[PDB]
Amino acid sequence: WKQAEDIRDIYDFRDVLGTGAFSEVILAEDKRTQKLVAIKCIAKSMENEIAVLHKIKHPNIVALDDIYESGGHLYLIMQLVSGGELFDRIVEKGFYTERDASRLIFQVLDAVKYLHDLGIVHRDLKPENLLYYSLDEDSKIMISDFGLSKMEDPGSVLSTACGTPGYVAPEVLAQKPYSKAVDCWSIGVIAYILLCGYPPFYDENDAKLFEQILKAEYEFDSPYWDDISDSAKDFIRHLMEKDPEKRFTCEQALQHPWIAGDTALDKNIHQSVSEQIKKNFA
Repeated sequence: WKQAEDIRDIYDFRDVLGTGAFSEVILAEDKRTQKLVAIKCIAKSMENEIAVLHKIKHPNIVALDDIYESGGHLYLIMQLVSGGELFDRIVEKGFYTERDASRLIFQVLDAVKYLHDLGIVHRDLKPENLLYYSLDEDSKIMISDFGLSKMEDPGSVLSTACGTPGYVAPEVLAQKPYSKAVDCWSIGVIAYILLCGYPPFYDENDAKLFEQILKAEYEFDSPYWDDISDSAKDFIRHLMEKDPEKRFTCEQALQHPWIAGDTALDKNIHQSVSEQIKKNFA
């Protein structure tokens, strides 16, 4: 729990890697070592969440290198993960399959399972928070940010609702409290997008959009889902279940054939998935 009188004396900042509610991840360089880092800045129990995060050690989760305090400000220095955004790198691929998506999901699931074993809920499981570790083709994906406890706060909840409503669970939208299920939902949503390239929830009208999410009203639309195995759909349905109790846990999703068996198809779906990714996430 390092102390700093001025955070600008340790790090020079560039720009936002991904804002949150009470939090802003900015890229920074360590003034006296020149190391590029991701800095989760927060200003206002939660320091226990952050403590535990500092002890988080997993290949698929960004290492929280250390934490800086500046009187009224905490700066979570995360390992900078510069392989690219999940969807960006899916687009860049040539050969993209369910197996790739399954291997991507397995990594997020295993990472989220880890967080859940340690009783930490992500809360902010979104593709912008899922980055490749390296620019390499085979690279592991990293959960690169965290939703801190003060995301459960109703102000943050509605901010989450107003941001990209598609990645947030039905319960969270219902102003019902966060749970480990919330993450699994988001893995389901990520899974869904990994296999078609578009949000499962996509109405032009906000009200209808929330209605879709709250009621988990999504479909595996043709043509996009035609070459996607029923196994993959089954997997998503059990993650993308409106009832958080009915929703699969990380373990249950990790034990699912599309993740643990050989049911993820080897059919190249890149052309369609990237075609849809570009059409949604520019």
